Amino acid sequence: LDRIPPIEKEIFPAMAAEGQLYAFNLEGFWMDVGQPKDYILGMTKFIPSLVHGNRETEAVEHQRGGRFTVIGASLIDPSAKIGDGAVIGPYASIGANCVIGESCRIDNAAILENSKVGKGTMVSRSIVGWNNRIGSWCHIKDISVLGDDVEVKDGVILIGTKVLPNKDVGEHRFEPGIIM
Amino acid sequence: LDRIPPIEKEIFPAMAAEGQLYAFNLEGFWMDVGQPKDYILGMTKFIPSLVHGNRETEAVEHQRGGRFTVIGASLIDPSAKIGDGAVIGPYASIGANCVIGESCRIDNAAILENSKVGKGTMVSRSIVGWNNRIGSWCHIKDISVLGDDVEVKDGVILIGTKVLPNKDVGEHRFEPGIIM
Repeated sequence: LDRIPPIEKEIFPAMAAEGQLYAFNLEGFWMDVGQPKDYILGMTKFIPSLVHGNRETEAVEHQRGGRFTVIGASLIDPSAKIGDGAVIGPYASIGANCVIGESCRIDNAAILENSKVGKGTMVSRSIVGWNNRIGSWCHIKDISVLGDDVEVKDGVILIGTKVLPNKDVGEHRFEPGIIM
Repeated sequence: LDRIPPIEKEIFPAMAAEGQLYAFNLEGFWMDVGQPKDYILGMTKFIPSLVHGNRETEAVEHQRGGRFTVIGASLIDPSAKIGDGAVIGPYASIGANCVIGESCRIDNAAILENSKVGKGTMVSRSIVGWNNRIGSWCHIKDISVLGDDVEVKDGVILIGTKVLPNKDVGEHRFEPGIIM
Protein backbone atom coordinates (compact mmCIF):
# COMPACT_ATOMS: atom_id res chain seq x y z
CA LEU A 1 0.00 0.00 0.00
CA ASP A 2 1.46 3.31 -1.21
CA ARG A 3 -0.47 6.53 -1.79
CA ILE A 4 -0.50 6.94 -5.58
CA PRO A 5 -3.01 9.60 -6.66
CA PRO A 6 -4.49 9.13 -10.18
CA ILE A 7 -1.67 4.32 -11.54
CA GLU A 8 -0.22 1.60 -13.79
CA LYS A 9 -2.86 -0.89 -12.59
CA GLU A 10 -1.20 -1.91 -9.27
CA ILE A 11 2.13 -0.26 -10.17
CA PHE A 12 3.11 -3.52 -11.88
CA PRO A 13 6.04 -2.14 -13.96
CA ALA A 14 7.71 -0.87 -10.78
CA MET A 15 6.71 -4.08 -8.99
CA ALA A 16 8.82 -5.91 -11.57
CA ALA A 17 11.48 -3.18 -11.37
CA GLU A 18 12.30 -4.17 -7.81
CA GLY A 19 11.82 -7.78 -8.92
CA GLN A 20 9.47 -9.14 -6.25
CA LEU A 21 6.57 -10.15 -8.52
CA TYR A 22 5.85 -13.88 -8.78
CA ALA A 23 3.48 -15.91 -10.95
CA PHE A 24 1.53 -19.09 -10.18
CA ASN A 25 0.78 -21.34 -13.14
CA LEU A 26 -2.77 -22.70 -13.16
CA GLU A 27 -3.68 -26.09 -14.61
CA GLY A 28 -7.42 -25.45 -14.31
CA PHE A 29 -9.88 -23.66 -16.55
CA TRP A 30 -10.17 -19.87 -16.66
CA MET A 31 -12.47 -17.51 -18.54
CA ASP A 32 -14.23 -14.20 -17.91
CA VAL A 33 -18.00 -14.56 -17.42
CA GLY A 34 -18.98 -11.21 -18.90
CA GLN A 35 -21.37 -12.25 -21.66
CA PRO A 36 -24.20 -14.79 -21.99
CA LYS A 37 -22.09 -16.76 -24.48
CA ASP A 38 -19.18 -16.73 -22.04
CA TYR A 39 -21.72 -17.58 -19.34
CA ILE A 40 -22.75 -20.76 -21.17
CA LEU A 41 -19.15 -21.69 -21.99
CA GLY A 42 -18.06 -21.16 -18.39
CA MET A 43 -20.93 -23.33 -17.20
CA THR A 44 -20.04 -26.13 -19.61
CA LYS A 45 -16.41 -25.99 -18.47
CA PHE A 46 -17.18 -25.65 -14.75
CA ILE A 47 -19.84 -28.35 -14.27
CA PRO A 48 -17.39 -31.30 -14.66
CA SER A 49 -15.10 -29.72 -12.05
CA LEU A 50 -17.80 -30.04 -9.35
CA VAL A 51 -17.96 -33.86 -9.24
CA HIS A 52 -16.23 -33.93 -5.85
CA GLY A 53 -17.70 -30.64 -4.61
CA ASN A 54 -21.48 -30.93 -4.25
CA ARG A 55 -24.00 -33.75 -4.00
CA GLU A 56 -24.99 -33.51 -7.68
CA THR A 57 -25.03 -45.09 -15.02
CA GLU A 58 -25.23 -41.30 -15.09
CA ALA A 59 -26.26 -40.67 -11.47
CA VAL A 60 -25.78 -36.91 -11.10
CA GLU A 61 -29.56 -36.73 -10.61
CA HIS A 62 -31.74 -39.49 -12.04
CA GLN A 63 -35.01 -39.93 -10.10
CA ARG A 64 -36.60 -36.82 -8.58
CA GLY A 65 -40.27 -36.75 -9.59
CA GLY A 66 -40.31 -39.50 -12.19
CA ARG A 67 -38.15 -41.86 -14.21
CA PHE A 68 -36.24 -39.40 -16.39
CA THR A 69 -32.86 -39.67 -18.08
CA VAL A 70 -29.87 -37.32 -17.86
CA ILE A 71 -27.36 -37.58 -20.70
CA GLY A 72 -24.52 -35.80 -18.90
CA ALA A 73 -23.63 -34.19 -15.59
CA SER A 74 -26.09 -31.54 -14.41
CA LEU A 75 -27.13 -29.63 -11.30
CA ILE A 76 -30.71 -30.38 -10.23
CA ASP A 77 -31.95 -28.46 -7.20
CA PRO A 78 -33.50 -30.98 -4.76
CA SER A 79 -36.74 -29.01 -4.33
CA ALA A 80 -37.38 -28.97 -8.09
CA LYS A 81 -39.82 -31.28 -9.86
CA ILE A 82 -38.52 -32.75 -13.11
CA GLY A 83 -41.65 -34.56 -14.34
CA ASP A 84 -42.04 -38.03 -15.84
CA GLY A 85 -40.13 -38.30 -19.11
CA ALA A 86 -37.83 -35.29 -19.30
CA VAL A 87 -34.32 -35.46 -20.76
CA ILE A 88 -31.97 -33.13 -18.87
CA GLY A 89 -29.16 -32.54 -21.33
CA PRO A 90 -25.45 -32.22 -20.62
CA TYR A 91 -24.31 -29.40 -18.34
CA ALA A 92 -27.63 -27.92 -17.24
CA SER A 93 -28.63 -26.16 -14.02
CA ILE A 94 -32.06 -25.85 -12.41
CA GLY A 95 -33.09 -23.61 -9.52
CA ALA A 96 -35.27 -24.19 -6.49
CA ASN A 97 -39.01 -24.84 -6.82
CA CYS A 98 -38.63 -25.03 -10.61
CA VAL A 99 -41.25 -27.21 -12.31
CA ILE A 100 -40.43 -29.10 -15.51
CA GLY A 101 -43.13 -30.66 -17.65
CA GLU A 102 -43.89 -34.26 -18.50
CA SER A 103 -41.37 -34.40 -21.36
CA CYS A 104 -38.74 -31.71 -21.84
CA ARG A 105 -35.26 -31.10 -23.23
CA ILE A 106 -33.00 -28.92 -21.06
CA ASP A 107 -29.83 -28.98 -23.17
CA ASN A 108 -26.88 -26.93 -21.88
CA ALA A 109 -29.26 -24.38 -20.39
CA ALA A 110 -29.87 -22.73 -17.02
CA ILE A 111 -33.24 -22.38 -15.29
CA LEU A 112 -33.19 -19.86 -12.45
CA GLU A 113 -35.50 -19.91 -9.42
CA ASN A 114 -39.28 -20.38 -9.58
CA SER A 115 -40.07 -21.25 -13.20
CA LYS A 116 -42.77 -23.36 -14.83
CA VAL A 117 -42.13 -25.25 -18.06
CA GLY A 118 -44.76 -26.98 -20.19
CA LYS A 119 -44.65 -30.24 -22.13
CA GLY A 120 -42.33 -30.93 -25.04
CA THR A 121 -40.38 -27.67 -25.09
CA MET A 122 -36.66 -27.49 -25.82
CA VAL A 123 -34.32 -25.07 -24.02
CA SER A 124 -30.95 -25.29 -25.79
CA ARG A 125 -27.93 -23.13 -24.89
CA SER A 126 -30.15 -20.48 -23.30
CA ILE A 127 -31.09 -18.91 -19.97
CA VAL A 128 -34.46 -18.05 -18.44
CA GLY A 129 -35.50 -15.45 -15.89
CA TRP A 130 -36.33 -15.70 -12.22
CA ASN A 131 -40.13 -15.99 -12.14
CA ASN A 132 -40.33 -16.95 -15.82
CA ARG A 133 -43.42 -18.85 -16.97
CA ILE A 134 -42.69 -20.78 -20.17
CA GLY A 135 -45.31 -22.14 -22.56
CA SER A 136 -45.95 -25.80 -23.34
CA TRP A 137 -44.70 -26.66 -26.84
CA CYS A 138 -42.30 -23.76 -27.44
CA HIS A 139 -38.75 -24.01 -28.80
CA ILE A 140 -36.07 -21.78 -27.25
CA LYS A 141 -32.57 -22.28 -28.62
CA ASP A 142 -29.30 -20.45 -29.34
CA ILE A 143 -27.95 -17.75 -27.02
CA SER A 144 -31.19 -16.12 -25.89
CA VAL A 145 -31.68 -14.64 -22.42
CA LEU A 146 -35.16 -14.15 -20.98
CA GLY A 147 -35.60 -11.44 -18.37
CA ASP A 148 -37.55 -11.58 -15.14
CA ASP A 149 -41.24 -12.52 -15.10
CA VAL A 150 -41.56 -13.04 -18.86
CA GLU A 151 -44.23 -15.31 -20.33
CA VAL A 152 -44.36 -17.07 -23.70
CA LYS A 153 -47.44 -18.61 -25.29
CA ASP A 154 -47.63 -22.12 -26.70
CA GLY A 155 -45.69 -22.96 -29.84
CA VAL A 156 -43.29 -20.01 -30.02
CA ILE A 157 -39.77 -20.23 -31.42
CA LEU A 158 -37.32 -17.75 -29.89
CA ILE A 159 -33.92 -18.14 -31.57
CA GLY A 160 -31.30 -15.92 -29.95
CA THR A 161 -33.59 -13.07 -28.86
CA LYS A 162 -33.22 -11.26 -25.54
CA VAL A 163 -36.51 -10.14 -23.99
CA LEU A 164 -36.88 -7.37 -21.41
CA PRO A 165 -38.46 -7.97 -17.98
CA ASN A 166 -42.23 -8.24 -17.53
CA LYS A 167 -42.71 -8.43 -21.30
CA ASP A 168 -44.98 -10.93 -23.05
CA VAL A 169 -44.08 -12.91 -26.18
CA GLY A 170 -46.54 -14.54 -28.55
CA GLU A 171 -44.88 -14.39 -31.97
CA HIS A 172 -42.02 -16.23 -33.63
CA ARG A 173 -38.55 -14.71 -33.94
CA PHE A 174 -36.21 -16.54 -36.32
CA GLU A 175 -33.46 -13.88 -36.23
CA PRO A 176 -31.33 -12.40 -33.43
CA GLY A 177 -32.85 -9.29 -31.92
CA ILE A 178 -34.39 -7.63 -28.88
CA ILE A 179 -38.01 -7.54 -27.70
CA MET A 180 -39.16 -4.50 -25.73
CA LEU B 1 -74.81 -39.76 -75.76
CA ASP B 2 -74.30 -38.06 -79.13
CA ARG B 3 -71.19 -38.28 -81.30
CA ILE B 4 -69.63 -34.81 -81.04
CA PRO B 5 -66.06 -34.79 -82.36
CA PRO B 6 -63.74 -32.16 -80.79
CA ILE B 7 -66.17 -30.12 -76.37
CA GLU B 8 -68.37 -27.21 -75.24
CA LYS B 9 -68.59 -28.51 -71.66
CA GLU B 10 -70.44 -31.59 -72.94
CA ILE B 11 -72.78 -29.27 -74.89
CA PHE B 12 -74.41 -27.59 -71.88
CA PRO B 13 -75.54 -24.41 -73.73
CA ALA B 14 -77.66 -26.49 -76.10
CA MET B 15 -78.65 -28.75 -73.20
CA ALA B 16 -80.25 -25.69 -71.62
CA ALA B 17 -81.49 -24.57 -75.06
CA GLU B 18 -83.92 -27.48 -75.18
CA GLY B 19 -84.74 -26.62 -71.56
CA GLN B 20 -84.29 -30.10 -70.06
CA LEU B 21 -81.54 -29.26 -67.54
CA TYR B 22 -82.21 -29.38 -63.79
CA ALA B 23 -80.15 -28.39 -60.75
CA PHE B 24 -80.00 -29.81 -57.22
CA ASN B 25 -79.17 -27.42 -54.38
CA LEU B 26 -76.71 -28.81 -51.83
CA GLU B 27 -76.78 -27.83 -48.16
CA GLY B 28 -73.48 -29.58 -47.41
CA PHE B 29 -69.88 -28.52 -47.81
CA TRP B 30 -68.10 -28.51 -51.17
CA MET B 31 -64.53 -27.71 -52.20
CA ASP B 32 -61.97 -28.99 -54.69
CA VAL B 33 -59.11 -30.93 -53.07
CA GLY B 34 -56.42 -29.96 -55.55
CA GLN B 35 -53.82 -28.37 -53.29
CA PRO B 36 -52.32 -29.20 -49.88
CA LYS B 37 -53.97 -26.08 -48.44
CA ASP B 38 -57.30 -27.16 -49.92
CA TYR B 39 -56.48 -30.65 -48.63
CA ILE B 40 -56.21 -29.38 -45.05
CA LEU B 41 -59.31 -27.21 -45.39
CA GLY B 42 -61.33 -30.08 -46.84
CA MET B 43 -60.21 -32.31 -43.99
CA THR B 44 -61.19 -29.74 -41.36
CA LYS B 45 -64.61 -29.34 -42.99
CA PHE B 46 -65.18 -33.07 -43.61
CA ILE B 47 -64.19 -34.57 -40.24
CA PRO B 48 -67.28 -33.24 -38.37
CA SER B 49 -69.53 -34.73 -41.06
CA LEU B 50 -68.37 -38.28 -40.22
CA VAL B 51 -69.78 -38.44 -36.67
CA HIS B 52 -72.51 -40.87 -37.77
CA GLY B 53 -70.41 -42.59 -40.46
CA ASN B 54 -67.48 -44.42 -38.87
CA ARG B 55 -66.56 -45.65 -35.40
CA GLU B 56 -64.30 -42.67 -34.67
CA THR B 57 -66.19 -35.96 -22.87
CA GLU B 58 -64.49 -35.98 -26.27
CA ALA B 59 -64.68 -39.70 -27.04
CA VAL B 60 -63.73 -39.85 -30.73
CA GLU B 61 -60.66 -41.80 -29.59
CA HIS B 62 -59.40 -41.35 -26.04
CA GLN B 63 -57.52 -44.43 -24.75
CA ARG B 64 -55.50 -46.46 -27.27
CA GLY B 65 -52.01 -46.99 -25.84
CA GLY B 66 -52.13 -44.62 -22.89
CA ARG B 67 -54.15 -41.91 -21.19
CA PHE B 68 -53.98 -39.15 -23.80
CA THR B 69 -56.33 -36.25 -24.51
CA VAL B 70 -58.00 -35.27 -27.79
CA ILE B 71 -59.18 -31.67 -28.02
CA GLY B 72 -61.52 -32.19 -30.96
CA ALA B 73 -62.83 -34.87 -33.30
CA SER B 74 -60.14 -36.93 -35.01
CA LEU B 75 -59.63 -40.19 -36.89
CA ILE B 76 -57.30 -42.60 -35.07
CA ASP B 77 -56.59 -45.86 -36.86
CA PRO B 78 -57.18 -48.72 -34.36
CA SER B 79 -53.83 -50.40 -35.05
CA ALA B 80 -51.90 -47.21 -34.25
CA LYS B 81 -50.12 -46.53 -30.96
CA ILE B 82 -50.62 -43.02 -29.61
CA GLY B 83 -48.26 -43.18 -26.60
CA ASP B 84 -48.76 -41.97 -23.04
CA GLY B 85 -49.29 -38.21 -22.96
CA ALA B 86 -49.96 -37.11 -26.53
CA VAL B 87 -52.45 -34.37 -27.41
CA ILE B 88 -54.19 -35.17 -30.71
CA GLY B 89 -55.43 -31.80 -31.88
CA PRO B 90 -58.69 -30.98 -33.64
CA TYR B 91 -59.36 -32.62 -37.00
CA ALA B 92 -56.37 -34.94 -37.33
CA SER B 93 -56.00 -38.29 -39.09
CA ILE B 94 -53.57 -41.13 -38.38
CA GLY B 95 -52.87 -44.18 -40.52
CA ALA B 96 -52.37 -47.83 -39.68
CA ASN B 97 -49.35 -49.01 -37.66
CA CYS B 98 -48.37 -45.39 -37.03
CA VAL B 99 -46.41 -44.87 -33.80
CA ILE B 100 -46.69 -41.61 -31.86
CA GLY B 101 -44.26 -40.72 -29.10
CA GLU B 102 -44.73 -40.25 -25.38
CA SER B 103 -45.86 -36.62 -25.72
CA CYS B 104 -46.83 -35.13 -29.07
CA ARG B 105 -49.03 -32.48 -30.69
CA ILE B 106 -50.86 -33.57 -33.85
CA ASP B 107 -52.78 -30.37 -34.61
CA ASN B 108 -54.92 -30.37 -37.78
CA ALA B 109 -52.44 -32.69 -39.49
CA ALA B 110 -52.51 -36.02 -41.32
CA ILE B 111 -50.15 -38.94 -40.68
CA LEU B 112 -50.23 -41.53 -43.47
CA GLU B 113 -49.41 -45.24 -43.06
CA ASN B 114 -46.35 -46.58 -41.23
CA SER B 115 -44.71 -43.58 -39.57
CA LYS B 116 -42.68 -43.16 -36.39
CA VAL B 117 -42.80 -39.94 -34.37
CA GLY B 118 -40.49 -39.03 -31.49
CA LYS B 119 -41.17 -37.21 -28.23
CA GLY B 120 -42.34 -33.62 -27.98
CA THR B 121 -42.67 -32.81 -31.67
CA MET B 122 -45.47 -30.66 -33.09
CA VAL B 123 -47.13 -31.37 -36.44
CA SER B 124 -49.42 -28.41 -37.18
CA ARG B 125 -51.43 -28.04 -40.41
CA SER B 126 -49.08 -30.36 -42.28
CA ILE B 127 -48.88 -33.79 -43.91
CA VAL B 128 -46.26 -36.54 -43.71
CA GLY B 129 -45.29 -39.29 -46.12
CA TRP B 130 -46.02 -42.99 -46.18
CA ASN B 131 -42.95 -44.57 -44.54
CA ASN B 132 -41.83 -41.27 -43.00
CA ARG B 133 -39.56 -41.45 -39.94
CA ILE B 134 -39.78 -38.23 -37.93
CA GLY B 135 -37.25 -37.06 -35.35
CA SER B 136 -37.88 -36.61 -31.64
CA TRP B 137 -38.00 -32.90 -30.75
CA CYS B 138 -38.65 -31.40 -34.19
CA HIS B 139 -41.24 -28.74 -35.04
CA ILE B 140 -43.18 -29.10 -38.31
CA LYS B 141 -45.83 -26.45 -38.90
CA ASP B 142 -47.59 -24.48 -41.66
CA ILE B 143 -48.50 -26.07 -44.99
CA SER B 144 -45.53 -28.40 -45.49
CA VAL B 145 -45.80 -31.78 -47.22
CA LEU B 146 -43.20 -34.48 -46.63
CA GLY B 147 -42.69 -37.05 -49.37
CA ASP B 148 -42.29 -40.78 -49.04
CA ASP B 149 -39.56 -42.29 -46.84
CA VAL B 150 -38.13 -38.96 -45.66
CA GLU B 151 -36.26 -38.68 -42.37
CA VAL B 152 -35.62 -35.64 -40.17
CA LYS B 153 -33.05 -35.40 -37.39
CA ASP B 154 -33.77 -34.20 -33.87
CA GLY B 155 -34.60 -30.54 -33.31
CA VAL B 156 -35.38 -29.42 -36.86
CA ILE B 157 -37.93 -26.74 -37.72
CA LEU B 158 -39.57 -27.17 -41.13
CA ILE B 159 -41.97 -24.27 -41.74
CA GLY B 160 -43.88 -24.71 -44.99
CA THR B 161 -41.22 -26.62 -46.94
CA LYS B 162 -42.02 -29.52 -49.27
CA VAL B 163 -39.37 -32.25 -49.35
CA LEU B 164 -38.90 -34.76 -52.16
CA PRO B 165 -39.06 -38.53 -51.58
CA ASN B 166 -36.15 -40.45 -50.03
CA LYS B 167 -34.45 -37.18 -49.08
CA ASP B 168 -32.90 -36.48 -45.69
CA VAL B 169 -33.29 -33.25 -43.70
CA GLY B 170 -31.00 -32.05 -40.94
CA GLU B 171 -31.10 -28.26 -41.13
CA HIS B 172 -33.64 -25.60 -40.22
CA ARG B 173 -35.85 -23.93 -42.83
CA PHE B 174 -37.68 -20.82 -41.63
CA GLU B 175 -38.97 -19.81 -45.08
CA PRO B 176 -41.19 -21.53 -47.66
CA GLY B 177 -39.23 -23.52 -50.20
CA ILE B 178 -38.38 -26.91 -51.64
CA ILE B 179 -35.73 -29.44 -50.59
CA MET B 180 -34.27 -31.70 -53.28
